[PDB]
Amino acid sequence: VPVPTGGDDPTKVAMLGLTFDDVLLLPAASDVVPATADTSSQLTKRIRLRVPLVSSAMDTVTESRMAIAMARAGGMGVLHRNLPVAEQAGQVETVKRSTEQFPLSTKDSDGRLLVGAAVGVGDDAWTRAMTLVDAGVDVLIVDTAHAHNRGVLDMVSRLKQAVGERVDVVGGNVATRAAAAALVEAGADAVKVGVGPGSICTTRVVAGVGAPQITAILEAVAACKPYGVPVIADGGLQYSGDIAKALAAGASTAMLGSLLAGTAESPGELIFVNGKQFKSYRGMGSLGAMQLVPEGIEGRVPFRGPLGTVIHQLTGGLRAAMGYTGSATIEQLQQAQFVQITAAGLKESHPHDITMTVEAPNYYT
Amino acid sequence: VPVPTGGDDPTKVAMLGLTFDDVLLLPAASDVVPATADTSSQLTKRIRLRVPLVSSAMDTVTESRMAIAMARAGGMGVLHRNLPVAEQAGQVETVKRSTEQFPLSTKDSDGRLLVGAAVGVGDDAWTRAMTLVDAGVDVLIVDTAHAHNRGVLDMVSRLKQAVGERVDVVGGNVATRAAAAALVEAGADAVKVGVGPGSICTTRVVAGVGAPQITAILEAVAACKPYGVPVIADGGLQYSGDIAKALAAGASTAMLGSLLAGTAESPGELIFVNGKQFKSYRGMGSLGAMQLVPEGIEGRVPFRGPLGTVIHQLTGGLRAAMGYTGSATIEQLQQAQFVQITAAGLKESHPHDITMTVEAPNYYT
Amino acid sequence: VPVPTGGDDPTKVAMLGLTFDDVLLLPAASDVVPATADTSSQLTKRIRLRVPLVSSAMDTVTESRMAIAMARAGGMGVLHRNLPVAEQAGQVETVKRSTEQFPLSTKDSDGRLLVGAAVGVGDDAWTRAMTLVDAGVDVLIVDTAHAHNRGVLDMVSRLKQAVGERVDVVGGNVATRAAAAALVEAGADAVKVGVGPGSICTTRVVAGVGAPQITAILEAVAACKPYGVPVIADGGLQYSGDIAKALAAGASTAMLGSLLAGTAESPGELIFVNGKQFKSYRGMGSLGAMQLVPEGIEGRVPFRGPLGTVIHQLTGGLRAAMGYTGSATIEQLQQAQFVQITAAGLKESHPHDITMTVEAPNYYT
Amino acid sequence: AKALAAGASTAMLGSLLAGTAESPGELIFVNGKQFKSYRGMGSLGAMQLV
Ligand SMILES: O=c1[nH]cnc2c1ncn2[C@@H]1O[C@H](COP(=O)(O)O)[C@@H](O)[C@H]1O
Ligand SMILES: O=c1[nH]cnc2c1ncn2[C@@H]1O[C@H](COP(=O)(O)O)[C@@H](O)[C@H]1O
Ligand SMILES: O=c1[nH]cnc2c1ncn2[C@@H]1O[C@H](COP(=O)(O)O)[C@@H](O)[C@H]1O
Ligand SMILES: O=c1[nH]cnc2c1ncn2[C@@H]1O[C@H](COP(=O)(O)O)[C@@H](O)[C@H]1O
Ligand SMILES: [K+]
Ligand SMILES: [K+]
Repeated sequence: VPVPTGGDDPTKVAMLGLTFDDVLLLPAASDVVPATADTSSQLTKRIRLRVPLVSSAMDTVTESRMAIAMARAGGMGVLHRNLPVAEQAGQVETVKRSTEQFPLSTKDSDGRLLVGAAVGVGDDAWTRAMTLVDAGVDVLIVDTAHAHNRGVLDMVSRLKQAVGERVDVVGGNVATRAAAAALVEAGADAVKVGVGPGSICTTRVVAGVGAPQITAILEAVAACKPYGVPVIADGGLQYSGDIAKALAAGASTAMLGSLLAGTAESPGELIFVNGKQFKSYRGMGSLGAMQLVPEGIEGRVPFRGPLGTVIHQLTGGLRAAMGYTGSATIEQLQQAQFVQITAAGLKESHPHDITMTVEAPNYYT
Repeated sequence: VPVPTGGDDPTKVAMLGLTFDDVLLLPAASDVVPATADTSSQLTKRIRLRVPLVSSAMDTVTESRMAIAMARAGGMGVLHRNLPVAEQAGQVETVKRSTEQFPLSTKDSDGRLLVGAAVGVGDDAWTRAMTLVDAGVDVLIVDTAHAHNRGVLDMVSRLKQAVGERVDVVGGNVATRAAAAALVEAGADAVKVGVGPGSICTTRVVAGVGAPQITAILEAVAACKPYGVPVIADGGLQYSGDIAKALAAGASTAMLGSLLAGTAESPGELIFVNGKQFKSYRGMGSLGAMQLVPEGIEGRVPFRGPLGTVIHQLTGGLRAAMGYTGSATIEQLQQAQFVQITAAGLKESHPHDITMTVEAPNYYT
Repeated sequence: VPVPTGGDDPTKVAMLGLTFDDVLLLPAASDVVPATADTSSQLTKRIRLRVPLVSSAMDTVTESRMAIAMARAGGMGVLHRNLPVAEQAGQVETVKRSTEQFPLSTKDSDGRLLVGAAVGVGDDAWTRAMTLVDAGVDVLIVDTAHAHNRGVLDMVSRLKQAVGERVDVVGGNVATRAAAAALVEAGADAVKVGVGPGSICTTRVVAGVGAPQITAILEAVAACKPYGVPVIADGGLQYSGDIAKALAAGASTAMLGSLLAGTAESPGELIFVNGKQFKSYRGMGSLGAMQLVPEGIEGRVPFRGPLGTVIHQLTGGLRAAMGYTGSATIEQLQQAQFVQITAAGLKESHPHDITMTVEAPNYYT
Repeated sequence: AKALAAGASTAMLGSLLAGTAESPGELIFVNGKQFKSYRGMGSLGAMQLV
């Protein structure tokens, strides 16, 4: 009679959550060469990228240099809002103002690099949004930790009613089906997914609130796909296989954090420790970033070098996944099968019982 | 109505995958003494080996010396293809040219040692295949990472059409029932199973594509057994118990990698570090081997000595398993029962809370 | 249509196995003080012990001194058979020949201590059994690794017909319901359960054959309880909680290995290393003991002191469990219920986030 | 050369010749390198007592 996990209510424990490490992609009938796979994906309803990657709107990840590098690499960049409005407008103008070196670069009709800007909620946020629209940004990301709030939905509706025909609107982070449906009703052009899985996040420990990324993406897609609203998986990605898994679950774009923190094109200066090169990386809710219960931490990540090499490694991993699953395009990769694995399967997936003597470019010891 | 793991599609997560560490063999009513067990099994539809083990077609594992030693021990070796065609034909001839020391040695109708050769897919691959068939090879392995490709199936069909009655053709690695069925339709005499579980493989991390080995073997056997096509489990084997589990899942032969890399007959030079002996071991998709998005790593494995001792230890483990399950032959072992175990059972299986003071021959720290 | 774990046969993976670390005992309505709990249980159909613990028939655990100490403490000992027949008969006589100090001591009708002896399978085993019976042993354990063999059943039946009215017969190790039923029908007076879980056993690694101990005990009890044949859980016990769980699963007696190997009454010289004390402990299938594929290891265990202290600690833990479950007797403990835990619950069970400064007498680091 | 210059007519060699192939003793292997045993006539082993 009672639920096997306790109590009398079968809906107290709603579901079982899968993360990236819980699943693998099943090989299928393939006629696709990895080098001929088209990796174009809809970032929003009206924007298409050549490489479905986006830089995180974090103070140690994305600024004008990183935004330019990402737009040239074929993706896009979202500028962080941990700075005054005038400076952010200057960054937007700098990005918009900047031949054959980058065939995959993302540009508008006026031939200038695309860029995105992150805004909060409030009348101050309204002023910032209007200033950034005047500065000519292409997409505004309403950035909130919990986007199922009434205020966030009202802000999204206001922005769409005001500057809808000019810029695109991307909703704050969600983790359920109802939240995604509410964001789509409000009129958001894209839905960003993830609450907890950030590499520097401590929401699941401090507050005990979170959701595994694969299940959250599946639910959000089940809510957004009938209306054609793209999904951006945000946070939790460590390898290119994770990107492939996120895209195969239904997410149209992936937003990268610590994978782009150690690049040269990122803000922040180099740090030397025992002859090794590291760079700082902190969450936007960290104790320093707030300058109060922090919801993030501070740390250092190894230096990685030029952004082009990292983006090419990630794209190569995605192309290999597409070749394995027989996916000509991302839209076909979004219908690939999944297989769940156990902890033993997890340690079988990684290299095992071998003393790695030299690092691979796409896999770090 | 919604799937407990998210979404509305019940087939999005196809199945739960079991690896070697997830299962154990159930003891059964036995009348078999381990010393009198018959370990012979079919490699292809026409070749039967006295010991159901095959060396991997890797440049650090199998060459003429290892192939000759494996053929003498009762198994077989497969020469790799990371070298020019003329040299590979020379290795084939060297093996074929080379009485009571090895009663279990595998020989053809002329009394010459059996040996196999690995080829790719393409026109140069076809030239290599014709050269090797002229050189006198016994089995040709169409060795590809993803064998459900239309080109690989066409290559297998061409090889069977041309030289089908002289040599046998073994298909590339598959991981699903559909791929094994496609290979069987294409005319393959044996199906090789496994995508990901290699000790040096990084496909499941770089691309996020893979499948646990026990489930893959079960599915491929379900596809192949009604048509009498043998199955060769490739990758992931670390102990003799793993070999017994693979053969119990339905596989007719096991292909060994890192277990044969530390032997004397394997190519490579001995390495001394801090009083200990190792040998290099690299995957055929590693950056060192491809000369880029590599799909392998490089490392070192401890030195284990002569091949015959290792083969005897593995065969003793297999005979112990056959005696435990009451299996007179491998075909009777292929119907043994499995019990699924958890991580706590996983640590209980290995020795626990004991300070091992001397290494056993078949269990290494 | 297909099985979720692979293939078309739902009985290929027969069941899910639970070990000691996967379950906990559920508290129930209790009117039992831990001091008034009756810990007596049946060893065989005609022999009742005051303490349901038995020493292992190993050459590093039980000899005359250990057998005498165990019989004095309220349990029993089983003399190993890795020595000539005359020496074993001498050990039996030494135990028999050997007052308020030990009021719980187990004695036969004549007032002499009880002892058990281990015999193999064969004609030499028959001669050894006859010599031991002449020497006056009370219980013969047909000690085999796999007791579902036809020879083991024949030996048990022959011994039961020969000296069944003078001694009791205990069957070798089983792990399935069918094996226990076969042993019971063969006429065994007690059934010993366990294949793999020994702390020095490598069968699950070498042969890949085994069964988790809780599930094996449950199956064997389901086979044996209707006929009133007791069950002895052998191997895998590390704490008094494990003893309580084993008895609650249906086992009537527990056989202890490494928990008694480091005591003062165990054979062997005390070994000093780094200012601390250890004693040798090796499996009967280890290469050192066999003097050929080994299925055991050698090692050292920390010195623990007199046997009486260890037995008192174990009995205190068992009495605490009996008080928690409200079990006046062991037969009432054999009906307590279990709760299945996960890995997180497993690490919650042990002490966590605390630096232990002094070792508790019953909980060891 | 220095010893002969000081006035010595002949030099007697010890460890300079111990490792040669013509010296008695079994060749020993350590870390893949080759070494040979050398001990003094007053060593504890050679005596077989300060
Ligand atoms: O301080 C923080 N707390 C919680 N989430 C954060 C914080 N800073 C950034 N995030 C989010 O977590 C993601 C981390 O990305 P990752 O490093 O790729 O996992 C970012 O892209 C943001 O969406
Ligand atoms: O670089 C590589 N990537 C992926 N698979 C590989 C690579 N090199 C070899 N393999 C396969 O993986 C297997 C590994 O076997 P193992 O060393 O026994 O785990 C080999 O026998 C090959 O079939
Ligand atoms: O070499 C061996 N291999 C396998 N089982 C063994 C061996 N020696 C003893 N055993 C059994 O395994 C048990 C181990 O007890 P434990 O150390 O308390 O787990 C012994 O009591 C025997 O029943
Ligand atoms: O045990 C010993 N103690 C002291 N001198 C020794 C001993 N054995 C040999 N010698 C002398 O020391 C010399 C060592 O030569 P060297 O190896 O060139 O230094 C020998 O040639 C002997 O003359
Ligand atoms: K792997
Ligand atoms: K064990």
